[PDB]
Amino acid sequence: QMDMRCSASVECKQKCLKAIGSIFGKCMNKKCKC
Repeated sequence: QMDMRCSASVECKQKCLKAIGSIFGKCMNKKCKC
């Protein structure tokens, strides 16, 4: 699992943490956004 396809069950943390520094990302851009 975890296949960087907006459903990796984890991008909603790291991507958001790289975005604004949050662990509450939203399924977007093959990952998640804040």
